[PDB]
Amino acid sequence: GANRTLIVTTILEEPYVMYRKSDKPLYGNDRFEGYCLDLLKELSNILGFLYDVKLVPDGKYGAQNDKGEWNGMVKELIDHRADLAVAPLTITYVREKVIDFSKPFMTLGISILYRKGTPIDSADDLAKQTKIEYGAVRDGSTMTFFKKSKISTYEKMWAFMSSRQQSALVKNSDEGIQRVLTTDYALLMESTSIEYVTQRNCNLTQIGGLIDSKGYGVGTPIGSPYRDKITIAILQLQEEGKLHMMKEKWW
Amino acid sequence: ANRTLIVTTILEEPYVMYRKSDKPLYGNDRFEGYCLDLLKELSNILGFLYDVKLVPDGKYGAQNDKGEWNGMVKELIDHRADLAVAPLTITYVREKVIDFSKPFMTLGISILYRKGTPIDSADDLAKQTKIEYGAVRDGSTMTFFKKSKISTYEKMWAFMSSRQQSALVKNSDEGIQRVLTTDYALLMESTSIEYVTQRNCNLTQIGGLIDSKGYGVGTPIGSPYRDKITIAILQLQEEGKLHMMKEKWWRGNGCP
Ligand SMILES: N[C@@H](CCC(=O)O)C(=O)O
Ligand SMILES: N[C@@H](CCC(=O)O)C(=O)O
Repeated sequence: GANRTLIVTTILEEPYVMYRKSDKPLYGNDRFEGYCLDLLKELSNILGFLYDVKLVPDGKYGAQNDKGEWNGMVKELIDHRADLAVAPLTITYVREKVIDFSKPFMTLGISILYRKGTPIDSADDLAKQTKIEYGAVRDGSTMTFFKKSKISTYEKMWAFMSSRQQSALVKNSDEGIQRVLTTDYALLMESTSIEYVTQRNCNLTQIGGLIDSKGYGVGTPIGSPYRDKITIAILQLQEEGKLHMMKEKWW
Repeated sequence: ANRTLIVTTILEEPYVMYRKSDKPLYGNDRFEGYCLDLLKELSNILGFLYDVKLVPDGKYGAQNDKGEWNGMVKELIDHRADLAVAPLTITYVREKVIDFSKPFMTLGISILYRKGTPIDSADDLAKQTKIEYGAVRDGSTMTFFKKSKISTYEKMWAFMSSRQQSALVKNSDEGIQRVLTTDYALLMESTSIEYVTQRNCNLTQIGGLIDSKGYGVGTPIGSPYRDKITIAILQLQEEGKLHMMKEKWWRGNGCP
């Protein structure tokens, strides 16, 4: 019979996945544009699948509690409510306990999103002072990096972000960018995103360099044939310069 | 007193370069660049003096048919240097034989070529004939192509290695000159491409990155400075000092 349509879990994040503006209503995948949708169209054609894009209901990437229970897109994959997660989702060893990733299609690191023309030049500068609040998206890999760090400065930063985490952690990056613009708040954010945001907001900058180095990959349930298949299709797109043309379009 | 460490390195802009002077210079004062600043910062943290020695064959390091290494990799294996502080790519094949610190910079292989052509990818170079292409002989880019099992890259390796490897170049400066003066594209690491295209505005990076790797400080297996260098790199990172060094040596006016 015809191929079962894949369910693709994703999350709203500029410029990876965004709502298309329209006079008329938009249904299905047509609700959506961005780097990840173009990626998905390419993967969809090289491998030949139809797909349904579903936004993760809780709107989170995925972190685990102390009982080993996950949420976000990670959970959607574990529980087979999705075949693939195609989003700016960080490949990490922790998540590899429970899901698979394709090889990476983009590389990145954690850095700071803050405002231009300040004394603040680094992580040490942020941790040491008081007036500027800082944190990360709740239940994403940046928050998890700090929560697990044994590095003395980052441990202090997690204590602060964790010492009332209701003021410091943000539900999403967009919520995150507002505090930046509005309050004295510095947002711990992935460099790919920081790049995009500052080309589009001229009061905003990256601060310091990368504090780590990671990749985004396509997520699958553990053992899925689509993992190796998507690794192969991503290599093809690298060969074709097609991922590069994708990045130039959206950034 | 503490033995002065021997540091193997290689000329490569802007990591390690001869400082300009009207007199000839000696010892460490000969050199400047990102890697010399990194070394100043490492030596303070760990408490050593160092002696900078350019790798005698001017190669980074690759293994021949007989399993024999050359380059800075060989200097380390043979214990002719304590440390390699250079833009030295951390690879699985080198990790079989020397150790590395955590990376201090990340990069990926890409393509340096002239601005204004239709070439936009490795596929486009690999399919055609008119434009010659290759990499620095006995460096990790050459090795990546040499060992690739990916069809496009195997073809590219067959080509750049044909006619007695005439498409390869001895060093990056020779490759950049080759790009500038003939119809030639250089397979080069992105950090280096970024430096070069700001200073040669008729050149550009083609396609994106075709792999993802790091530079790290190389030491012999077992070295009792390896983990201490990693701890220092970590400190430099949190303090923002790596980023400040990168700005010092890369940043300037974008192309008109
Ligand atoms: N890419 C991150 C989301 C954003 C962040 O945590 O900074 C993840 O997969 O969790
Ligand atoms: N960084 C490379 C040299 C440059 C190149 O191979 O493109 C190495 O460690 O061999």
